[PDB]
Amino acid sequence: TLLPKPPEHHPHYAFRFIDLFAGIGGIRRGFESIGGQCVFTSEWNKHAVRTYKANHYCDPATHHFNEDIRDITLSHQEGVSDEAAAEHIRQHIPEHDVLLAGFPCQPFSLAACDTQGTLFFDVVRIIDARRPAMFVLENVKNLKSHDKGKTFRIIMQTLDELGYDVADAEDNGPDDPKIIDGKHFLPQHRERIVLVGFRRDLNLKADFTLRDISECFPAQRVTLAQLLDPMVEAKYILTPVLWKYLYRYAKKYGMVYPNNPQSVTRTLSARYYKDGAEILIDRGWDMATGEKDFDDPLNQQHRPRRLTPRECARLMGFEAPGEAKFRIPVSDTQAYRQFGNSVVVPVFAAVAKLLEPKIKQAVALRQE
Repeated sequence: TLLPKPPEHHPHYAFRFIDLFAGIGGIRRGFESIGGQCVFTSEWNKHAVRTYKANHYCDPATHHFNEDIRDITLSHQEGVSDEAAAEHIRQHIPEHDVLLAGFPCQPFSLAACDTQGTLFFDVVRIIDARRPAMFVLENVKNLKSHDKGKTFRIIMQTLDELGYDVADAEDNGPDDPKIIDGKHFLPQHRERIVLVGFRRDLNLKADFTLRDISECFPAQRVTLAQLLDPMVEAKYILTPVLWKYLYRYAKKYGMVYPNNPQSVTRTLSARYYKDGAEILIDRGWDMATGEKDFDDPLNQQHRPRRLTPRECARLMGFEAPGEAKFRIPVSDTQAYRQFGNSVVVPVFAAVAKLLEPKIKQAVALRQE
């Protein structure tokens, strides 16, 4: 069928990992690519879960799903001590070598109790309960400046107190290696912060730094044009009414010209579903004629278009140039939301590459 298929090295895997707030599998794809086995996944969005399952091999004998992480950590339940919560977590989440989480950005309004009331607390409770050798957390580019630096400070203190060393923890200047831009791999602007932790007692970090991420860049970055399909359906062209709205608005959208091989799109946002405004593909519009007379019949044959879901899946790294392997079982609007909420896959394939030898050390340590 169209059911996802196991990798070549199945049923023998190099390491085990879990996948928290997984969305549609972005971080997971990097780690699979070095032989990892996902043994647990957590994601609240049902449409996202649908896409995830159509695209990743999930054997119910060695893997399971959770929707609401609190049902496992019991963080919304009083009278449950830390140790009983920990024991309950271990019933649902198996031992793993690497923990992956894209938690969202929340203030610690209640300020390991400074973090209560946020998903980060659920993440930290799971880390305590299962002591993975390594973790990788993913978050907004401006984590350091959020809520006047309170949020980042608390996050870094809590990670340190768990007994983890975070990669490049002491470099928080304007050059922070923790901030990684997807634009070095794919033609889209997209900075995110990446927190890679190593359990201190394994003494694994050694000389690891994210500065080395540059060694993973492609010699030649694929251009935007190469990510585009030849014929696109008519529905992706903007309606007369929306184009004029957007165009007037900009006089008191981000256009991309694909014939310019250097062009880099704006971030594909969660907002993208609304109109496509941030990334419009030019189709021969003549700016002089539009300013001369906006409804000109020939010029009106050349309104810009939206990206298609297939083109979003390429721009995030879920799908190769010229290919159509990524199954999109949701409406266009649902696909735009999910792509605008993911991480850029090759960013995390690269982080996984820099980790692969460490993870091997870690597996070998515990196999003793």
